[PDB]
Amino acid sequence: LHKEPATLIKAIDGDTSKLMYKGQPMTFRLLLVDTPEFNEKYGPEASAFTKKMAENAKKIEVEFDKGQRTDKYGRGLAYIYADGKMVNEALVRQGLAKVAYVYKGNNTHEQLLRKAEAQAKKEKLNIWS
Ligand SMILES: Cc1cn([C@H]2C[C@H](OP(=O)(O)O)[C@@H](COP(=O)(O)O)O2)c(=O)[nH]c1=O
Ligand SMILES: [Ca+2]
Repeated sequence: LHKEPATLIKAIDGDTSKLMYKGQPMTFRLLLVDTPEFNEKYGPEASAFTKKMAENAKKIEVEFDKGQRTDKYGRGLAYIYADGKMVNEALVRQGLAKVAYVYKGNNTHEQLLRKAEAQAKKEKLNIWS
């Protein structure tokens, strides 16, 4: 997999953000994770965490997996990095997302994220509390 450039346009919620990619606006949905909706418990915390991580980053990068790059809603599906730190992983490690939506052929970082979820759960963090 390869990291490609993007810039933040606007935060949206815990697991979606609006980025400019190849000079086009796109909503990106983070691969392999599920955050609570804003209206749900920890939903506000997950939105805040993703907004802060993206807005503070000097460098945002998109990394597509091997399989589908856009979902049925036209959202880009990717791993998103902020100054080299994967936002998908960081949410799960903090207990602000669960590993979820693991489809065959877009699951390169599944085991990395499951390890982070196990550690968040052992710490009883947030969703696991
Ligand atoms: C994360 C992800 C979601 N989706 C679709 C599945 C779900 O369909 P439904 O909308 O029919 O439930 C929806 C979940 O996204 P959200 O969690 O953003 O709502 O996004 C994919 O198709 N591929 C993916 O990799
Ligand atoms: Ca969600």
